[PDB]
Amino acid sequence: GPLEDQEENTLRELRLFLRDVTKRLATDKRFNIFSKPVDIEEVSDYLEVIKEPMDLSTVITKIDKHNYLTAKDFLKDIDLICSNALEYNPDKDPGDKIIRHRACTLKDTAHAIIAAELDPEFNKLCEEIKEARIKR
Ligand SMILES: Cc1cncc(-c2cnc(N[C@@H]3CCNC[C@H]3OCC3CCS(=O)(=O)CC3)c3[nH]c(=O)c(C)cc23)c1
Repeated sequence: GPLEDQEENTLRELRLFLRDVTKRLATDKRFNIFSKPVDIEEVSDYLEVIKEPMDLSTVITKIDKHNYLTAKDFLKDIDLICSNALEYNPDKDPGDKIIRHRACTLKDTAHAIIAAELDPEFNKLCEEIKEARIKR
């Protein structure tokens, strides 16, 4: 009915918005290491250290599978990408500092894009849609 139709429109443009944001992050060359899942040959112990891996391609997949009801849930997976890089790469060799700084840069960039371009009242409507669906 009308309620369900208005709900789907809201989420449709949320997905269009998040899909545009995720594309702007993957094409940024600084974040290329986060745009695809890791190759285990490069990091054979990665799945023993990182219990919940995440990347930008997987984020796109979850956008299309309708897994995100809010922009905050989208940012939780961006934050997961960053905290995983901080957990797997310790503050030691010079290469470690590079990827750790790129991870925090990726996290700050994504939060700043959402904060500048997402209407707060559109966002609150998404938050209300999610809470209604979780408890119904
Ligand atoms: C081309 C490629 C494909 N798949 C995985 C790697 C890789 C390889 N090594 C890692 N950690 C090591 C652990 C020991 N200290 C050096 C770190 O690599 C630093 C290097 C900096 C330049 S980079 O292009 O960002 C790849 C990481 C990684 N640490 C990671 O958190 C990730 C996501 C990847 C990674 C590279």
